[PDB]
Amino acid sequence: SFEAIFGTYCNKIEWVTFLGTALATAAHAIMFHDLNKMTTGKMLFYIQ
Amino acid sequence: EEMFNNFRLYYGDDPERYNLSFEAIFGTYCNKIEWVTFLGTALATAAHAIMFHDLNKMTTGKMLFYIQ
Repeated sequence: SFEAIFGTYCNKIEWVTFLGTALATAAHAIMFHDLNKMTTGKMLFYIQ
Repeated sequence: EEMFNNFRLYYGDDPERYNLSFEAIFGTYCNKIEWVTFLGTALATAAHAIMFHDLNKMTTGKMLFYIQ
């Protein structure tokens, strides 16, 4: 005769995302694609 | 049906809000006691079985034998 012993997994969490938070109004989240390949990224500001 | 209900209810009818599962298997054993008949034993050829309905009227344990 054979019937095993059970245990309950849970799968209820909160599915928060960057764009559903209010920090995506602090920065616009640019998906680059070779950021592992990149050395540096600079902005140039020409200012009079 | 019992097996599909093990998959349906004993996993969880909703795969969300929980997931029922098992970890440890469980195999045990519950033997059935061997039916032994008195009247089907080798003991029964020592006996002459006679069964009554009730024993109230013919109570006195005299038994005559008219022996030729």
